[PDB]
Amino acid sequence: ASNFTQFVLVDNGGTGDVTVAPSNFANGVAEWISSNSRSQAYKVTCSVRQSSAQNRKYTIKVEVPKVATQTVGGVELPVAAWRSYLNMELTIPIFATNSDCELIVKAMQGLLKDGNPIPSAIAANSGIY
Amino acid sequence: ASNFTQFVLVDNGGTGDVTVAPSNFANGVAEWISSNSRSQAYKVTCSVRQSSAQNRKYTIKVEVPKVATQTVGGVELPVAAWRSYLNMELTIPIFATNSDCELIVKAMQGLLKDGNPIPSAIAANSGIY
Amino acid sequence: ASNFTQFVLVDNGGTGDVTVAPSNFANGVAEWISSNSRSQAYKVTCSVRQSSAQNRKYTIKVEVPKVATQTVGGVELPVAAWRSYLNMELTIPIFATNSDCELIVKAMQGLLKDGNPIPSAIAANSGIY
Amino acid sequence: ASNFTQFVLVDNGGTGDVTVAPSNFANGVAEWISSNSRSQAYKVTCSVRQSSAQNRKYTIKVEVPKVATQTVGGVELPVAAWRSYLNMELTIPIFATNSDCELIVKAMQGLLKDGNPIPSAIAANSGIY
Amino acid sequence: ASNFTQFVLVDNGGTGDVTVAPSNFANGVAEWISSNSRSQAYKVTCSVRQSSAQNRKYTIKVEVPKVATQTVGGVELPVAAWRSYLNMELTIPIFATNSDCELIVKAMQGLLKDGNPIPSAIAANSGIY
Amino acid sequence: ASNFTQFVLVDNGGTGDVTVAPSNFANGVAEWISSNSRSQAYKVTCSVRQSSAQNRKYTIKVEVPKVATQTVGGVELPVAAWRSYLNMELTIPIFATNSDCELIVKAMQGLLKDGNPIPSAIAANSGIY
RNA sequence: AUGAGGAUUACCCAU
RNA sequence: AUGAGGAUUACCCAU
RNA sequence: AUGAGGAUUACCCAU
RNA sequence: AUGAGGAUUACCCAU
Repeated sequence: ASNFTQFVLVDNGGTGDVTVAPSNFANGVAEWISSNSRSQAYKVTCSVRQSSAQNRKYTIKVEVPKVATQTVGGVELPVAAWRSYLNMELTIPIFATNSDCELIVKAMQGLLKDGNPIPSAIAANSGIY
Repeated sequence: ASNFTQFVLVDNGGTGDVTVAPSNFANGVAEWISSNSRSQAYKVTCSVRQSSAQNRKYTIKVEVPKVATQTVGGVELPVAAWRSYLNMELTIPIFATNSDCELIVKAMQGLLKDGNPIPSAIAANSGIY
Repeated sequence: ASNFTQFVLVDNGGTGDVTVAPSNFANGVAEWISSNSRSQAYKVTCSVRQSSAQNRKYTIKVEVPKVATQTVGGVELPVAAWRSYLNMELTIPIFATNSDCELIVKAMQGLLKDGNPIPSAIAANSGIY
Repeated sequence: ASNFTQFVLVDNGGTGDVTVAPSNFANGVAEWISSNSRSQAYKVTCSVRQSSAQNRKYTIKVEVPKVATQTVGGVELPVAAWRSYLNMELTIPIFATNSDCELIVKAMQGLLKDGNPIPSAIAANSGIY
Repeated sequence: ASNFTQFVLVDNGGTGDVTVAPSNFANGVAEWISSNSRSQAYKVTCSVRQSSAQNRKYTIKVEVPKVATQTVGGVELPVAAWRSYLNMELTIPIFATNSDCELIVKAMQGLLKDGNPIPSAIAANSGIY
Repeated sequence: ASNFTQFVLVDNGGTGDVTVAPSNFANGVAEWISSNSRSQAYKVTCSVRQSSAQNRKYTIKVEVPKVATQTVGGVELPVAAWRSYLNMELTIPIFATNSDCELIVKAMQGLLKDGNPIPSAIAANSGIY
């Protein structure tokens, strides 16, 4: 066992899938990056700290790039037109059992399931109404 | 007893379970992540330290993704809308024996057991009433 | 009722029990140690005193060795990695009768009884949840 | 009963065993030393105090010497090339029953058992990985 | 998945091989050390970091000891008569793809291959001629 | 007899192999450069010198270019989009015999062997984890 | 009271 | 440039 | 002489 | 510690 393994970030049904792999663990921050130049890579980081005497806090971040080729000084460089950033913070009391935590995971999964309000809004450049 | 191993975080009874596996150990801070992009993964980190002369403190952090209307592998912004954060901090006096600690763990499991108030509130998007 | 005597600290049901026996009485501070080097022994000390005009206070300290991967009689450094420390301080008002005190002892036994939260937490390297 | 008795600190299977014996109890500090010149002896000390109103703290220390013969001013003296020090502090709430304490002892014993992670690392001049 | 593992630093067939094992990863600096006396051990450290806006930089260090015994006052200690210090810094622009990096590694391996100028000059206390 | 000769820096089988050839040896600094445009060439320099009374020190440098064509005003020139810079210093006491040096070289070759931590971390835009 | 602070005449140190 | 000048990280020194 | 200091006409910087 | 605060070298900002 070791949960620090590679995984499929973007699932495009076996073709053009974006898989992310472990790349660094310096300073207690777990990092995963897609197989690209550091300038065009997808990035995922995770860290856990004992925020309070009775809380533990997970800090998760994802970076989705819009890859492009830019000409600088007459030369072509692999670059990122822009990046989308996801920053999530999860605070869990120390009294939460494993089953209480499994509940939290399922909630986050249900939150983003296809067809549900939120992902439907995001995917359509809309708000909730 | 090497305890840094893979384990079931969200138990949906064999089918659709969420397994979290070791992914980083930088700075004695153990990390576990699910097989997802880091922006949509379930993340768990844990570390222990002597907070003061009389106490030891465990800091546990968990991150859970919102799943409803989630687009697997997609770029979902703002991050704060798609993630839940749990920060647990457990303070244990240096006088606590293994038995004392086992009792402390039971208190945590009981706090989160199915049907008890706290988890029933969280799950129903409610408070106490 | 001379109570300074040998007694079973860790009960593993007759076989593999850890007995602790009187080893020092300097300064009215009773001490008990297991039959080990002092760096790997189970140690227990107890003393009572009038903390203030209205209270009496018992100070109980226990030391427990980390046993997993322990080398009997070997030199294990750093000390702080191989030992657990328990500091108990019990304050009892001078008005407490023997009955009141018996009740206080039951509260302590109940707090640590098998299956209750606190010991269940400690034993599972967890907090409350 | 009196737990202040001699015991085998280093077990080398009946031959070359390092047994330690009671040597002092001044100032509430129980001391044991191996049968050597005070300059080359193994030393073990234990003391218990009521650290807080509700905690008891055991302070245990072991000293493992590397014996050598040094020539000073043209004369040979029994000496110690260097010493390894183990300092452990154990804090136990006053609410811990005897069985809760037996749990603590077993934990420390399991922690150092041959073959387990920690003693395996120490014995090999390595870290955990 | 982890690359912070044990590995062979010096390959002498399969007998006399020098192996370094992880020992510590504090402050983003990974450290490996060979077994036995830390005083006579081989050391290797590695760290990575964003030096500037477009460059990541690796700092790798190796220490080769000259194993010897020091005798002073008739007291002998295992020591290193002296040490050889290899210190290298590698800068890589964030535009480097994995292919580009693989090339950079082959350049380093080729630079030190048996028979080539640099490695054979060093192996003979010589310079270029 | 001479070691200031041509050699293979990058080994790609036998086709696409990068070869550097001597170019200049002024001021005790030996320099090798690959053929074609100096602008897109691989560079290697090496020098040795008595740093202190007991230490000799080698300073080796390698430059890996990213071959590209720059177009400005419709005028294209062969250039390097950027360069990777390897800079290493090796210190060796004057007490090192040829055997000691050979060991130091094997340590360097082992440090970069395929499959080992450092070389595989670099080859993947990653760090240690 | 806390330190994955240092040492070794049950001792210094920081907060 | 010279020294039957001195030393030893291809270096000081006198004229 | 040291830097997990920065770069890239064997070069700058801090101590 | 809190922000339906801002960004993107695990970083600034207000309270």
